[PDB]
Amino acid sequence: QAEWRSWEVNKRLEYSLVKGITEFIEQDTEEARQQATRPIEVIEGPLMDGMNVVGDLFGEGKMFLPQVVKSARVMKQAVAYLEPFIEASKEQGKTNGKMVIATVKGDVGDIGKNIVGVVLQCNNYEIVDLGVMVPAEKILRTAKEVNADLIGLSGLITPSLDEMVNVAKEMERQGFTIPLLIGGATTSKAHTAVKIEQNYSGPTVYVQNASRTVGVVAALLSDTQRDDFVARTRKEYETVRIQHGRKKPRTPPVTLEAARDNDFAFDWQAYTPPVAHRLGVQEVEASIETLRNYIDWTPFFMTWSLAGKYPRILEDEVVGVEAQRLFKDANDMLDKLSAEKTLNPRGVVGLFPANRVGDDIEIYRDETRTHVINVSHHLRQQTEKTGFANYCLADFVAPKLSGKADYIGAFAVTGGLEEDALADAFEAQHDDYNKIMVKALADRLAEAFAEYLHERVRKVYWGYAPNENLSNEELIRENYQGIRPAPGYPACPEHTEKATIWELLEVEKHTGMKLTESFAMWPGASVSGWYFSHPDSKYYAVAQIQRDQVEDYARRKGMSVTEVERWLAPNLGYDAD
Ligand code: B12
Repeated sequence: QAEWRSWEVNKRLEYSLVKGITEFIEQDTEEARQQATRPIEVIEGPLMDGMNVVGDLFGEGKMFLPQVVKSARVMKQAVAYLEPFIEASKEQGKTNGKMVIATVKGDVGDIGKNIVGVVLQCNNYEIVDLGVMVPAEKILRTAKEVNADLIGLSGLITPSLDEMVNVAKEMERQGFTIPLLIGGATTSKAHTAVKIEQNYSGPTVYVQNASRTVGVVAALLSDTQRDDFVARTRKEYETVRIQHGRKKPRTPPVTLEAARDNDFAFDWQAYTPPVAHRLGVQEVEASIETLRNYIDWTPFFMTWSLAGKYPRILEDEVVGVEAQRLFKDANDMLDKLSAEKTLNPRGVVGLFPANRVGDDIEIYRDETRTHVINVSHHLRQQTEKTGFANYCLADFVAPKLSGKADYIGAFAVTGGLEEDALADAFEAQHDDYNKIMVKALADRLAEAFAEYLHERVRKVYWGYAPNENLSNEELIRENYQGIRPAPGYPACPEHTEKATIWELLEVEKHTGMKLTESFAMWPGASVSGWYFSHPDSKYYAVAQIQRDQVEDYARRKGMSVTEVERWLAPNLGYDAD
């Protein structure tokens, strides 16, 4: 009764490590301890060798992320046993290097940084994760104290880009010398070479994914390829730098007043917006069982680095089988979470009477539309357009002057407040696998709540599409009437606008959701936005706007021209200043 459970205790570890088995991992690492001269030996011995096998099958394309991080669980759960033994010992082993990783200040994204983290650990590297929303002061202070070999920053939203710039400028002022690694959603080879590097004398390198990271950190910590690398990189960032400064034959921008004039052309007198069936703010609720169906799995696989749209991905050649397994692993947790009620999604919805006024939407106390209680600000496209209107989300709402009764909604949902706790429980058991899963699922559940809610709105709450019966795939295709733009996307860049959503719906109190200094939401698995009904509305990108609109927007927002320039950095069609 065994078979594999009968080879050399070292052939067992190295094996269980690859296959990712954890039910003999305790006694297998123990027996290999008593049989070793000193604790640390089991590390560079069976464990080390085993991991290499993973890195190998990884490159050939046999193993994928899911397994790698699943093997990491073994690697870690093993060491976790060798803590006292490896500690109460003499020389306690070496590493390929130590790195301080952190999600920049004001940002809450971390799954990606987690992936990059574990991967680097599966390559015998020390990683001190400083978590999220970490000030550059802490990052550096820590890099100093722990004497890290390099610093790595991660970001998801726009505010983050500037924050990384800060850290660069800081490391430069504090006379740092180690290389600065930058990554995450918003980070791009472009921005990392036109708005960051020129701030730090040390080597600043951008990296697209966890995989390539090991490559970069390799040379960067190599007494050989280091110079050659940085040199090629510096000269490489210079090229992309001048290329993003050739000012190609673009279309001449237009004045703010010129744009507004070419606003959405629509006969409002002949049109009568659908009246809101249920005005006011309500707290909505849906179980995991209710939202699963509304989950869009394609993104989920992307989080585990398995390309291919779902479900076509399941029958894929190269990564089909693993995709199948991950999905199954995923759903089993959802079944658990749904049963035990350990993760409960929450949300608040609200419909209000409104009307358009310029590039803004006026929210009123009641239907008498005599008292403005809030104002949704929006920007407008400022490129010379012909035959097409200079799009603005506000245009899709009947203007005060048209005397037409129009409306606007707002929402805020989450996969559950417990997201953070559930993950911590895993970190505690050195289970990064399930830790990454719960967060990935929390997110899939948040977005699902979003889809579900928007439906319940069109159908019930706002009730303009009662006879709507679209399929999950059609929902993914957005094949319904009306949009639900969310502050952050190109349709509405201004992030600080989520404040108005919090104020209006009283998010904090109905869901427990909050906003941070950088206007980030917590829990991370969170979605908030508006609800337009107009059948001609779309997610038109604001694009590059000019100085005149910034000043004007600044006046309506009651913010400093400098402030809005920070928040709308990515859309500054003029000299960023
Ligand atoms: C999952 C996701 C979410 C989640 C939560 C994320 C979280 N908080 O963990 C949900 C659905 C809940 C969500 C919400 C929001 N989202 Co969102 N989201 C995504 C999405 C669909 C997928 C990509 C993804 O995030 N990948 C998994 C991650 C975390 O991996 P990664 O970051 O890409 O990491 C890889 C590398 O970059 C690298 N890496 C990571 N860090 C580091 C560090 C170092 C040092 C190194 C070398 C490498 C490295 O390794 C990874 C490879 O393994 C994208 C679309 C897209 N395709 O870009 C938008 C996107 C990132 N989201 C966006 C925005 C607009 C929002 C919201 C503001 C919307 C709202 N509701 O109001 C909020 C976020 C605020 C909040 N919650 O606090 C934008 C950002 C635009 C911007 N503003 O600059 C995007 C690009 C969408 C768009 N088209 O505009 N989102």
